[PDB]
Amino acid sequence: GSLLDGPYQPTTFNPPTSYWILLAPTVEGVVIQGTNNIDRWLATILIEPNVQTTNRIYNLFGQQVTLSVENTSQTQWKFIDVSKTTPTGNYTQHGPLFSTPKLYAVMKFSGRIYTYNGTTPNATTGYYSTTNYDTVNMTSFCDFYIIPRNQEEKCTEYINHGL
Ligand SMILES: CO[C@]1(C(=O)O)C[C@H](O)[C@@H](NC(=O)CO)[C@H]([C@H](O)[C@H](O)CO)O1
Ligand code: NA
Repeated sequence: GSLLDGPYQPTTFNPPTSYWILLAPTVEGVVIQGTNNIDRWLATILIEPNVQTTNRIYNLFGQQVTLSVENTSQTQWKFIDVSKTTPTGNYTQHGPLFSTPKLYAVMKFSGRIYTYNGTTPNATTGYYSTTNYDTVNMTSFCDFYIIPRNQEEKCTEYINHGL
């Protein structure tokens, strides 16, 4: 794919703005985490199908965090954005994406971190307003690709329909 740079291996990096980071995880757990080290700690976790409400432990920024999660779906995996605004506070859950292809994407743009949400094949975007957004450093725990924003409809197509 001429619009799909990669695959790249799990790494810690400061993504450039206006680029979608297309994530291709395999198992349940932490997909990606990122922070500005001031007032936003954001991660995305992945939940396999058929998970009744339960406490699960996730390794987030080097510590054990217990979260109450669920995936009702039988056919779709669930991405959940988790976010805290202070180093010592609680994570809250936002912008879930129920996904058949098992693909996710994040982007730093216009004061925000954008992710996908909703239900494939009709997924939309949401965002998290982030102080000094372009400073956000990210660790991907899975293989990933890069797509420019000017080709967002293509990133959206990948999110909805897979590679
Ligand atoms: C308070 O405003 C916002 C934000 O502009 O950040 C609005 C945004 O739509 C929302 N996104 C979503 O819920 C999902 O995409 C986001 C979020 O709830 C918080 O940032 C989490 O701390 O809050
Ligand atoms: Na999301």
